[PDB]
Amino acid sequence: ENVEYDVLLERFKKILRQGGLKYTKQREVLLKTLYHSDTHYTPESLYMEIKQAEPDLNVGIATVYRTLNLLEEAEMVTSISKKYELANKPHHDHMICKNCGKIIEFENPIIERQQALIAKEHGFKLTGHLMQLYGVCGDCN
Amino acid sequence: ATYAMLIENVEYDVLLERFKYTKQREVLLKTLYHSDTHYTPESLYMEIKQAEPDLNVGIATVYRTLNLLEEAEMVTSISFGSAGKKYELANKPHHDHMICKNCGKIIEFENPIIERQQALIAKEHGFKLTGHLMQLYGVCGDCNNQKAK
Ligand SMILES: [Cl-]
Ligand SMILES: [Zn+2]
Ligand SMILES: [Zn+2]
Ligand SMILES: [Zn+2]
Ligand SMILES: [Zn+2]
Repeated sequence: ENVEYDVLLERFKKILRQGGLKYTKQREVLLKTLYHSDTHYTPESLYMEIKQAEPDLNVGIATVYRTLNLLEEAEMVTSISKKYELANKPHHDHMICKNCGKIIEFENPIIERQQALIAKEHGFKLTGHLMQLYGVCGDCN
Repeated sequence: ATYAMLIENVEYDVLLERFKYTKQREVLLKTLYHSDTHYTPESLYMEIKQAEPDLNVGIATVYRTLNLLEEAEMVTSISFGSAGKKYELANKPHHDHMICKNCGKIIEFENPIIERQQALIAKEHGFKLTGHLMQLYGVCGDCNNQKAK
């Protein structure tokens, strides 16, 4: 499965709940619609796309408006202005000891460059990634 | 580079979700994942007995669990000890994947330079590397500047 999405969803559900907006089916469609697309939305266009694709949601423009606002304040979305898209914050990678749970955070520039080469080579624009290494530390063996 | 640092262990999260009961069933799976050893049903019992007496997992629950966590695939049983079969979590090698977040197109890959770098990173920090996960996310050449397809 797409791990990036599950992390985005968890984080979305958390922002809603913390901000005291309900987590509903309408909001989940809304997050999916922003994740799976490559274009920027106004509240008006995001509402139309959702209304058009899932008519039985009875999505209203106010939920869309208020969610976008909550997401912007949480830095989950960026705004070009109106016009929004999910933020892609750069991040590091992790190595996890299977025994004691010690974690090493790292970023290896040679690996980062190869990932961009793999993407270029198959015509992908590279947008995100996840890397974890699992092992046993020196102390645990 | 290395950095001072809440992170989820994805291969574990997945293992647990595949396993899907009780607090006893959980401690067993956790014991197998967190140990750098091959257990017999007996050694596994004694280990949970040393560490979680209060939960009293019977030897029957141990055999039953291992059997069930076997006629699935989740554990491998190759080799013997005096006390019985030795068991290991299945740890198959795998390739890496790039996924288009629009059309779901999946490209499988394995780049030897990255795999050797991962070996170096483990070595530099004194770790023995036993597994890894690498997913790349992006927009394939067919999904540029488009909505959910
Ligand atoms: Cl007790
Ligand atoms: Zn990375
Ligand atoms: Zn350790
Ligand atoms: Zn790999
Ligand atoms: Zn695509």
